[PDB]
Amino acid sequence: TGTNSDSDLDSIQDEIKSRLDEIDRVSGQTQFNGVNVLAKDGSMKIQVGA
Amino acid sequence: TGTNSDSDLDSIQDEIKSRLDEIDRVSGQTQFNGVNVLAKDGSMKIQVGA
Repeated sequence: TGTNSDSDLDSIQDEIKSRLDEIDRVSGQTQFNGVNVLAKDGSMKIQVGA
Repeated sequence: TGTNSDSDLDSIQDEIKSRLDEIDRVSGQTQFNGVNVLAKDGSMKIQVGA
């Protein structure tokens, strides 16, 4: 919306930056049993047939 | 507005001085569990992860 002032648009920008940093952090930090899941493009393989 | 007399400016100055002193007070004081939160410019660090 074009009605808000830039002084208040800056706060929305800071909130957006904070949420983007959270996206980065949760993408980089979460790992299951010593192996990451969102930091690589590799494919897992689950032996299910003996 | 300039309609106020100097005597009234003295009273309003006393009031704003008291307000500023209270601001300094609440600034220096108001710790949380032994550690102050508004007297030091550093960054507090908290971890979430194993």
